[PDB]
Amino acid sequence: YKEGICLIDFSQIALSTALVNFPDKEKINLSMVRHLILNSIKFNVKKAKTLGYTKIVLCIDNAKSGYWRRDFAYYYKKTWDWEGYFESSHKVIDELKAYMPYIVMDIDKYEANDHIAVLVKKFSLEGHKILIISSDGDFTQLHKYPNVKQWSPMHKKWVKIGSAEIDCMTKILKGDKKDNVASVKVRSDFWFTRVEGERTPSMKTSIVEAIANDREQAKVLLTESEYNRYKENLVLIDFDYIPDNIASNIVNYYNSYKLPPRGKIYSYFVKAGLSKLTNSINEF
Repeated sequence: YKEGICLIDFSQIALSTALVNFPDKEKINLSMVRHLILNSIKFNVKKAKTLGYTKIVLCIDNAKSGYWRRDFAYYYKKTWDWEGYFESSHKVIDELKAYMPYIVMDIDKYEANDHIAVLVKKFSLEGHKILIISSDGDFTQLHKYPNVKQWSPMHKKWVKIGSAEIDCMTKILKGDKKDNVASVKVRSDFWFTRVEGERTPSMKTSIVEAIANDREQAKVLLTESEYNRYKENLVLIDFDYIPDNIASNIVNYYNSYKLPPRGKIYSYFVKAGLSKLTNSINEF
């Protein structure tokens, strides 16, 4: 009928796992990274498939040339062997596109959250049941779509939250410092060009919720200055405001993707000296 689909926020999961597993102040090589990635995939694909989600799509963060969102906001998104990791991870990903039986969503200037957001939308409306593997609360924006569950890999629990509308609107109005997205109360590039004497004016929860439950209320509860910022942040926070062309590109990338026959798997594992895994290919 309609195959269950698991969408894995993979860039987050891989790195997050690496940070926790790879000790600080030690070199990270292509071998360590390969083991960790493939093992992470095995442990997660097993969770997905065991639940009826059999079509696995990996979504990667790619900011080599930046972010398509910077087209609207230039300010958007402006020890440990970080270099060693990214270096080896970028090379293992290419091996995934080559041998592994997964659709790897990888487009320059496109974020994993984009592919997920678009694909979760496309296939939820096509009658499929969708499992999002991620701890990112932002995906609660998609929990509104039918047959959409989210599984936090690290803490091994489900993500259940209408209260998602409030969550979304909060970031839309108050911004998200982690991405340099600013409040509507201040100038767009506040986080990038902030002077020391400055800080952001607060946003009353009443107004946030009022607008959240009814967005037409942004026209009356916000000033013209704040309402202009609102319309900006929408493209930066709300998945619905992902430009059609971006989604169109994402979908087309998914459609045209050619999977490698599972025969390449075994030969690959051995090639990479992963013999202690060729007996678990049935789990990939």
